Amino acid sequence: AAVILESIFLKRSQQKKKTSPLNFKKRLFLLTVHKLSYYEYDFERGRRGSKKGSIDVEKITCVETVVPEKNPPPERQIPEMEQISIIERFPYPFQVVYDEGPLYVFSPTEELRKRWIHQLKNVIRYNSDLVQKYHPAFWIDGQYLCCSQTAKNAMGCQIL
Ligand SMILES: *[C@H]1C(=O)Nc2ccc(Br)cc21
Ligand SMILES: [Mg+2]
Ligand SMILES: [Zn+2]
Repeated sequence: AAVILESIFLKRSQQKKKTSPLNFKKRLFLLTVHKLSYYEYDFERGRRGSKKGSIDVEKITCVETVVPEKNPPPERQIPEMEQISIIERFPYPFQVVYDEGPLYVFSPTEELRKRWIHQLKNVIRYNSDLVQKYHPAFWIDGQYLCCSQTAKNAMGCQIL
């Protein structure tokens, strides 16, 4: 359908097991009123490559910022040459909460994260399962850092 937003983000992959070590992938994200989709970006030709996956907008319960990592690697650190840094540095995380727990996405800028959150909140406005609570920190190594709850589906420890 009609593309609301199109961006290059760093995403934290869903793992085989919660113990398994984290993997981050650079992908192009597409937002429509029906889907949040992601692709392997074709840099050379300047196009979206292969679709890797999608989340139905109706399945989204929450969209918020996430408290940043205590000590991120350079790829997720605050930058400097604008065209370059907007595709190399991804310091601003946000979460897309759905059926299969939270999806963690890293924006190159604060402004782009704000645009994505603003638009994602609007496309989810008429959803049923919209939660009023959320986890401000990341689920990492079998637990959320903000409340120590050990279930990805656990109810939010903070009111939004
Ligand atoms: C990233 C991943 O590992 N799995 C998944 C599913 C849907 C989206 Br939009 C993104 C990701
Ligand atoms: Mg560089
Ligand atoms: Zn929490």
